[PDB]
Amino acid sequence: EMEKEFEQIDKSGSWAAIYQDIRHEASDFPCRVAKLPKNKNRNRYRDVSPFDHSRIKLHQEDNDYINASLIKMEEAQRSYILTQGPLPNTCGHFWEMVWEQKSRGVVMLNRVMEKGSLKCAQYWPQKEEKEMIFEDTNLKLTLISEDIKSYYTVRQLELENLTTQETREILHFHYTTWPDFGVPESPASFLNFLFKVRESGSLSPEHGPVVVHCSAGIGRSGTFCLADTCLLLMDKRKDPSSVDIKKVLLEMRKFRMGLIQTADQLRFSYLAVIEGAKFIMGDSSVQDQWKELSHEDL
Ligand code: VO4
Repeated sequence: EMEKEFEQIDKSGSWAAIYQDIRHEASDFPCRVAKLPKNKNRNRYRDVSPFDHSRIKLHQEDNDYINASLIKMEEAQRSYILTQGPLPNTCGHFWEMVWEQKSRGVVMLNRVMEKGSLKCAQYWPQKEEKEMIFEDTNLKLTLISEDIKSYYTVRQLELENLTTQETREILHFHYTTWPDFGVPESPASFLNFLFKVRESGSLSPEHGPVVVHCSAGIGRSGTFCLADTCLLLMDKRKDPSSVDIKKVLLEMRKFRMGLIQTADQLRFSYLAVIEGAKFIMGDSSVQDQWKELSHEDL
């Protein structure tokens, strides 16, 4: 079980060592395209790139590069696109990717400003009456409605392909209290947010892969994706003990480097999966406990 293992690691204080072992074992694949000179201004961080084999290619002839990876969890049968926070020059690419990949959901785990520094472009409209138009990729984006909670906000956006004039609803889930290189305030508030995304249909197989990002797209994004997949695996078999959290993380790291950035984030993942297992194993009421414990109201 995760619990037994969690307490063994906890009792000896081996999280840093456990986490370092994962770093050491992680896949190392080429990122030749991300490192091309022409793509320099398309990367937010020098040391965070998508592998060539799993990168999302934009469907344009000019330059198909974007810092984004497709994480295809074969056994869990769920896919995620993890990407960096868009730069001022890549917002059009970001939405082009959303359109071409047929995504319904965008999960954002960072704030535009964190620790006094700018971490992400303002890539979506904050006012209904001020829609955005990305001239390079011929897309229009409109804020349709906003539901503001205490530590997250849900937005309904309308994305229009100006070329074909067809439109789509995009759901934007914005977690506003998850510090960079940090952990959520609680398993409860994190799980409450995760289940809000799930309940929107954004994670369903009839849609393209959900887009998950923070600033770099590996730490908080990794943490979010890891928990979700572990709970999905457990759900499929109704067998908590069949899930090897570290193996899953390692499987995810075949598709994008550096997923989960700290030992504490790893520790949190265990917590979130362990708490979430109560819901998966038949205690439907625990979801309401999370909502309360999370204090989303206000
Ligand atoms: O902006 V993230 O450092 O949690 O990859």
